[PDB]
Amino acid sequence: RDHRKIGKQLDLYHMQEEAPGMVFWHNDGWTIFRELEVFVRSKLKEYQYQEVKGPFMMDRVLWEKTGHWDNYKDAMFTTSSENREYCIKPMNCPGHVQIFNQGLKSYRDLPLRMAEFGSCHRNEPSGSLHGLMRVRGFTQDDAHIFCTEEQIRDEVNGCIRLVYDMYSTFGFEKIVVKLSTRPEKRIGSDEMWDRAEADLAVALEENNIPFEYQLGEGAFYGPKIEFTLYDCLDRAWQCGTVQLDFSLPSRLSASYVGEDNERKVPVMIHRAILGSMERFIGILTEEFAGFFPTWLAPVQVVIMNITDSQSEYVNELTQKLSNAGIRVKADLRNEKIGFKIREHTLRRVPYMLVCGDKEVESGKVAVRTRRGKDLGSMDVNEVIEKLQQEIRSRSLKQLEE
Amino acid sequence: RDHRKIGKQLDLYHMQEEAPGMVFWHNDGWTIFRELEVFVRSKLKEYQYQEVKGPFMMDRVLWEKTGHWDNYKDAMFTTSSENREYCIKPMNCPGHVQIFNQGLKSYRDLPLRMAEFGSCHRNEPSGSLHGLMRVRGFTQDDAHIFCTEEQIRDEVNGCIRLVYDMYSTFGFEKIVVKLSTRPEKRIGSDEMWDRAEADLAVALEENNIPFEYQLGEGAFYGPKIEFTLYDCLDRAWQCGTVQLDFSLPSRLSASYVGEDNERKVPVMIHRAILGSMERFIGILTEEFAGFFPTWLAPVQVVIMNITDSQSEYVNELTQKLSNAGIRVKADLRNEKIGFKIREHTLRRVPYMLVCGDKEVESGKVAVRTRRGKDLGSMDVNEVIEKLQQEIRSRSLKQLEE
RNA sequence: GGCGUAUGUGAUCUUUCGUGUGGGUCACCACUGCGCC
RNA sequence: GGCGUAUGUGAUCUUUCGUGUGGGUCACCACUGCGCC
Ligand SMILES: C[C@@H](O)[C@H](N)C(=O)NS(=O)(=O)OC[C@H]1O[C@@H](n2cnc3c(N)ncnc32)[C@H](O)[C@@H]1O
Ligand SMILES: C[C@@H](O)[C@H](N)C(=O)NS(=O)(=O)OC[C@H]1O[C@@H](n2cnc3c(N)ncnc32)[C@H](O)[C@@H]1O
Ligand SMILES: [Zn+2]
Ligand SMILES: [Zn+2]
Repeated sequence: RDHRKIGKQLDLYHMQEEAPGMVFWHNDGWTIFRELEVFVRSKLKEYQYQEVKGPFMMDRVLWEKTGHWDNYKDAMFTTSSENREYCIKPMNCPGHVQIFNQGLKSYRDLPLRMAEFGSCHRNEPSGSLHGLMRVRGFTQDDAHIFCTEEQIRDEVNGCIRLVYDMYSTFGFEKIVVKLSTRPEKRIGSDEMWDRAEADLAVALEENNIPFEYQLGEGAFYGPKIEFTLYDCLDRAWQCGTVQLDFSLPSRLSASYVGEDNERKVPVMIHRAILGSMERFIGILTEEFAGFFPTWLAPVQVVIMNITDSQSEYVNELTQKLSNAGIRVKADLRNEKIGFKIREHTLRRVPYMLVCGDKEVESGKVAVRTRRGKDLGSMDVNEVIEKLQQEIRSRSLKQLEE
Repeated sequence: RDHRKIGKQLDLYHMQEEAPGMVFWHNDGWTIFRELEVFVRSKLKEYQYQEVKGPFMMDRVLWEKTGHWDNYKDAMFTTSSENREYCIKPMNCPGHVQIFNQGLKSYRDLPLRMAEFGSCHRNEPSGSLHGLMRVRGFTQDDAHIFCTEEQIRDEVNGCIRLVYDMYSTFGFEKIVVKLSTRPEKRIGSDEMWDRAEADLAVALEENNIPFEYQLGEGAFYGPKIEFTLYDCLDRAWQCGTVQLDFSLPSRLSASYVGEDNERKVPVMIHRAILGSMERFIGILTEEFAGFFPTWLAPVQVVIMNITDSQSEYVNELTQKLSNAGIRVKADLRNEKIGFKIREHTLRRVPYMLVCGDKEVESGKVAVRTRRGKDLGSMDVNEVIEKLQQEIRSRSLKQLEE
């Protein structure tokens, strides 16, 4: 179904009018959000990315330089103190550059992979807003790569590979590529865009990724490979993206030293795998439709007693499981077990554990997937070791399926 | 020494003028920042707190209601779209209340512990700024507790206890308490503040915490227990804090159902243990003075070869250790081992591993604390198991000290 | 936007009941769905 | 704010050297410290 509903459904979040296009991440939604971060971190570790964090706003003067002010100022939010006037960051590109500029960087510091779960803000037109897909305030999972241009290849490829290798974890079928070309208001010489565009295209076809030119689209600062995923109504949504920047690195004057002990402006690659935390979450919801894989489930397990007897043996287990590091909860409520199983199933809990008198003098637990498949009572540790296995591997399929 | 120095020193971060009072968290500082979160999360799990996340800004109209607009508007930042005009959040109190208002809450939903690593912004006077201690843009580790007033006690105590039990991890000696009373521009009836103040005080003395009234201080919305830690120049700095709110919950009209099936406005307790991520970090730096405990160390280990030979056996180990989940790095650079040991020691790496020909045909590693104590070569797994031990327990003392 | 409902939400009496909501009373519309203006 | 330096940063030749910086050349002031205006 529609994420917006499943969201209200599973208490993943909510939104209010006094905060248009601003998400009020509820506890459970958060968990998903958060759990995604840990995932990203994980994938990035291999490729050795640096995780930074930039200012929530900088001086308007800065953006004037980058170009944002002259071709984006309409989507930019702004405040100011007695001091100057600042823009709330739309992207984290400028920021990263600043951090890059501290000190003298040699070619040997390249390629420089700097990532950040950067919180952005954009004055998206009232009309264009939509659930977690198109919001005024989101969180990119981007990074920017500083590198020589011989590095551009391997560098871009690594990105691509990362997008697929990562999306694959969610088992996405529809992944269509687009290659947006020099937009109306760009900032580099055609000569630059020529190379930039070529480079990207070459990359695609060099990995045999089929695509179409998004002609007239793309960063005001460079060509842009777009990875689009689709939703409930098979509507296209841009999620991942790899952009080749030739201006900015110079505009904010960054540079490194070659062996020729010479000043060289680095090349800068923009890129976000999931794209935007809220948007990508929206898609996951859309896909699985409330059936987030065990690892990504707000609540992973539910242990319930049949009568007010085994209620202690339930607290017992919910405990052992909580230490096991499993998002578990106990439904000891005074209700018919049938009810419990109901509520939680439309709640989507990957696993439900029934504890009746029978199981108490067994140390066993009546296991049952949300899908309904009664997995039959089984050893405690057993369920744990197995759940952990399923979570640890962020596997999509549950036990016995 | 002064954090501001140690910071520039260990590349923990930097600041620029176009972004006054806004931190540019560099990779290694971030690590510390981040590692603190994981710590907070941890301590909060026990007490079962919900981790949400609110809007980076809401409608001015909202704050007019809470009171912020009429007695804080000066420290508040503001932007706006065609739509309305918003204030950048100073606190996350309002937000949390919004999230609390979704649905009908019964008394049984209480006490409601809602936490968030809420990113705040305040127009602190140019003059009052100072390193990480007093910034325009920081990250509170607060939460807000919704509860009946019989719960106020146990609730506040739980906070107190949390502050100590947590601070104790860092071995803080100077922890002085203050109890700020109804400020100039408050928002509740004296009658309310009377109770509010009393309550807090009772709490303190009930736990035998010595203190002094900060008369005239305290939230425009309630009394305020202050936990002050001291820095390099033994200057007082407010870190932890527990505030008893009696207005806001009603101002934003929140309520729960008693058994009397009746509408009751909840009592709300504000509270931040570390206080502010940046500030507390500042203090840690000041204290340890660049000697962050193993668990908190931007880099925990460094493995270096003596000659270009054992260089592979180094990549070897740095690997095994990286999988061990230890922030480790290899200094294979073409330099005298003595140099390496130097640089990294003033860099503060908790541990340095020398790998010479001798150790290559031993599988052993020449271990040596940053303090200098040569721990003598020892088994690899051995060092690992031991380091993990030290990290897992966030112990302050290193191996053999 | 307003009003009213309920297989909605909450309180509550009864029920103690083995796997998609047991029975009743009261409250409210904040969530969900349905009506009316 | 500007200028100049180096036990500062970078490049580089030499050095391969066992635990707080080996020797030289060049570059620059972005980091750190020191000077001058
Ligand atoms: C990739 C970054 O380094 C680059 N600076 C950048 O900002 N790229 S972007 O502007 O093309 O956006 C990256 C991704 O953010 C997400 N995103 C962009 N705008 C929004 C929005 N309004 N709401 C939600 N997600 C968004 C999309 O997944 C998009 O692919
Ligand atoms: C505790 C919260 O629920 C409450 N809303 C609140 O805002 N408390 S506060 O305003 O007293 O600040 C809490 C803590 O934030 C930190 N803090 C406040 N202002 C700043 C600042 N300008 N820079 C750095 N840290 C700050 C301090 O550690 C302070 O104790
Ligand atoms: Zn970018
Ligand atoms: Zn608060």
